[PDB]
Amino acid sequence: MNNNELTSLPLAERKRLLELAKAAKLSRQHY
Repeated sequence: MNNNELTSLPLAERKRLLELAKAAKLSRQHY
């Protein structure tokens, strides 16, 4: 049996980049 195949992919991070953008109320390109 296999598991968390989606975590082995980069799409999970592409999703998070947007998530962090909504969270980051200042959306400053800089950190």
